[PDB]
Amino acid sequence: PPEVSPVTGNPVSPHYIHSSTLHFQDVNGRSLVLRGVNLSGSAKHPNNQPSHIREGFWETAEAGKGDFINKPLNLDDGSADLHLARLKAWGYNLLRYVFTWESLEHAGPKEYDYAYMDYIIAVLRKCKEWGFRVFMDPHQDVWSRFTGGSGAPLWTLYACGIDPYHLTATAAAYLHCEWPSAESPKPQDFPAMIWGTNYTHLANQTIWTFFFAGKTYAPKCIIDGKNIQDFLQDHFIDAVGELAKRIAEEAGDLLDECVIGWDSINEPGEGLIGCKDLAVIPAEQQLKKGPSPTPIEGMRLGMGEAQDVQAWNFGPMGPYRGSRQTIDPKGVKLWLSKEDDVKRGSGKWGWTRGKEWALGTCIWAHHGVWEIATSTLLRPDYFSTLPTNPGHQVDFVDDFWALHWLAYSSRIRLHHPESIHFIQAPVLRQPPKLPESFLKGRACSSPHFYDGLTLMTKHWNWFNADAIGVIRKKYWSIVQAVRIGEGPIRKMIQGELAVLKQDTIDILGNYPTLVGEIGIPYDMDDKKAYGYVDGGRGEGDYSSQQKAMDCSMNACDGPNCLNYAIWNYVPDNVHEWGDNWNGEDLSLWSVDDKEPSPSVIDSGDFSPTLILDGSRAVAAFCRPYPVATVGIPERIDFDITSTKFKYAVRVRADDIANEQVYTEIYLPFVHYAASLNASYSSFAQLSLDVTIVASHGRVEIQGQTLRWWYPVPGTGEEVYTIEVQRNGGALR
Ligand SMILES: COc1cccc(-c2ncc(CN3CCC(O)(CO)CC3)s2)c1
Repeated sequence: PPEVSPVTGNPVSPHYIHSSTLHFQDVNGRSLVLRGVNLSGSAKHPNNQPSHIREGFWETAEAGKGDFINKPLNLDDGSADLHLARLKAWGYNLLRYVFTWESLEHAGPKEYDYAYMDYIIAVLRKCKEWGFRVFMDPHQDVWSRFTGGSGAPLWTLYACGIDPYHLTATAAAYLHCEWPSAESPKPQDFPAMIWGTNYTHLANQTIWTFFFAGKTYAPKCIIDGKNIQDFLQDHFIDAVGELAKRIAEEAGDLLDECVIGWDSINEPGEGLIGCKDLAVIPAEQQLKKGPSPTPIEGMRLGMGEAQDVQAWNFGPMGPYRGSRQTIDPKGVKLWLSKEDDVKRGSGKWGWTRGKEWALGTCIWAHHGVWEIATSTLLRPDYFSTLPTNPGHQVDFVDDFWALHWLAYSSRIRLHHPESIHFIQAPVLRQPPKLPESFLKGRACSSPHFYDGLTLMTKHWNWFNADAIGVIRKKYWSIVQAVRIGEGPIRKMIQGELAVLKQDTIDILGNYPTLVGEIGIPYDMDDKKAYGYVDGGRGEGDYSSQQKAMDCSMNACDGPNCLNYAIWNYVPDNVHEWGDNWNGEDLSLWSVDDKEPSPSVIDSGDFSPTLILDGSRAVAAFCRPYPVATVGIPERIDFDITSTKFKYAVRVRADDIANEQVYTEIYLPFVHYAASLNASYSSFAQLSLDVTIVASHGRVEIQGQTLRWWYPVPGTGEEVYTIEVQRNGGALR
C-alpha cells in the first residue's frame, strides 16, 4: 500500500498498520492477523468495590471519588510484567484496553481524573514494551455501574432527573449490590446474566433515549442551555477526547506503533428508540429474563404504582413465559423530587435545569406519552416516529447512532490523526452506511459475537441454534435453525461468524473485521470445575469449557481467518465471584486455578508454569495462527486432539516475497512443545517437537516462531499450504 497515510497523506512509520483493504497490512504488504484479549474487565469498577458489595458503593461515588488506579494492571508490585509476559507467550499481539467514562469524570462535569489517565499511559507504555497492539475501548455496560453494569459516572443519573436510591423499588434497574432488595441483599442468588435485561427496564430505557435521541423525544429536558442529548454526548465525547489528547501530548510515542485506533462506545443501548408499541414487548427482543415489565408497565412502576408483570425463564431455546409477579413500589417514584434536585442533583453538581423539565413525575408522561391521572397509554408509537415529522419511521442505527459516531470519530482523529476507526455497531445489528468523508481509508469493523446459548445457560449443550439466521429470516421454521452434535454446532457457529464478515464487505467497504469480544463462561455446571458441587468431583476438569471455547475460536478460523480480542483476562478472578462483575466468569486466568522480559519470551526459554498455571482450557484459546502472511490468508484449520494445523494462503504475482519478507506462523508450546512437565522444565528448555510439510518453499523454527519463505507465482495467483503437527500426537 502507499507509503502515505490515506487519512493525512503524510508518510507512514515503519510500524504503520494499513487498514485500507480487507486485511491489516504492514508496510511490506504482508497480511496481518491480530489476536489477543480484552484487558481488562476489572477496570469496570473502582478498587475494593466489586459488583456484589454494597458497602461504600454509593457513598464514594456521591463523594465524586473513583479509585481505578492499578486496574487493569498493578504497576507497583511488579505483577503487570508477569501477566503481559503470559499473554505474549500465548502468541497474542492484540489488546483491547478497557476504560470507562466514570473513571475519567467521576469528580463532576468537566472535572477530569488526569492521575488515572497518566496511569493508563503508564500501562500503555508497558504493553508497547511487550509488542502488543492496543485499540482503546470506551467501555460501558447498561449505561453505568449504578444502573446495573458499568460506564457512566454517577452524576449522569442525576443529570436525567433520576433518584439513584429509588431504582430497586421501581424495578427501573436490578443491581448486584441490592439483589433481591436493598434491605436484605443476597448477591450470591443473582440470576445468570440477568444484568443484561436492564437495557429493557425504565432507567436504561430513559437514559439511552436521552443520550441518542434527547432532542427528538425529550425537547423539554434542558440542562445548561442545551438539550440532555447534547449534554450527555458532549461530556462523554469530551472525556474520551481528554484521554486521547493526554496520550498524544504526554506520550505521543504510543500512537500508531502501539495504540493503533479507537473503538466506538461499547454496546450502546437503544433506549425506547424505535419502539412500535409501548404496551407490549416485541418478540424480536432476544433477551428476557426475570420480571420483565413492558415500557408502559415500567413507566407506571416508575411512578410508584404496583404492576403485575410477565416473568421470563431462559429455556433450552430462548426465553419463555413463566410466572406473573407483582412488583409493588408502594408509591416510591423513580423520579427525583425538585427539593432533592436542589440538594443532590442540579445544585450539587453545578448545572441549571430548564423550566419545563418537570421533576418528581415521569418525564415521558410530561411529553404526552401516557396520562398519569388515569395510567392510560396515549401515544403508543411515540418512539417509532419523529414528532417533528411523524411520517418518518425511525431506525436507531441510521437516524441516531451514526450521528453520534460522526461526532465521536471527529474528536478521536483530532487528537489521534492516524487513528483507525474501530466501528462497533449496536449488538445484533448491522452497521450503517458511513461516509468515507469520516473513515478516510482507515477503519475496521468491530462487532461482538458470543455463543449466546452457552453464555446465557452457562452450559456446553449438546444442542445449539442459528440465532443469527433466525434474526435474518433465513428459516421458515425455527427448528431448522437447531443443530445437534459438535460437528454441526461448530460448522453452524463458524457460519454465523461469516455473516459478520459479510456485513463489512457489503456495507462499510473493503475494511478489516475484528471481533472485539468473544468468549465463554467458565463457571459452568454450578461451578463444578471449581469443586463446588458433588462433593468436589470434577474439580479442575474443564472439558466442557474447552469445547465451548474451541468452538468459538474455530468459528474465527476456517475461511474467516478473523481478528479478535477474547473477553477477557481478569487478573483478579476468583472462583467465588468470577470476574467480580454481575456474576460473570469469562476470564482465561485465575489465581484460584494455580498449583521475565519481552526478548526472553520471544526466544521461548521460559518456565511452562507461566503458560499453564492459573489458566483454564488453555488448549482452547492458545492456538497456532499466522501472525504475518505473504499474500492473503485463505483458510485456517486447527484440531486440538491431534494438534494437526493446516493453513492455506493465496499468493499473487505482485506480492512482495524475499528473505526479509516472509510468512510468520506462531506455533504454541501449549500444543507443540516436546514436554510441559515442570520437572523436565527446570533442567531443559521448551522446544517444538513438530513435523512440518509445506507445499512450497523453505521453513525454519526458533522458539515458538515459524518462518515460511516461498516464491511468488510468476503469473496469476495460486494457493500454498503448510501443515504442522506435534511428533506423536497431543501432549498427554
Ligand atoms: C448468538 O448470540 C449472539 C450473537 C452475536 C452477538 C451476541 C452478543 N453481543 C453482545 C452481547 C452481550 N454482551 C454484553 C457483555 C458481556 O456479558 C461481556 O461482558 C457479553 C456480551 S451478546 C450474541
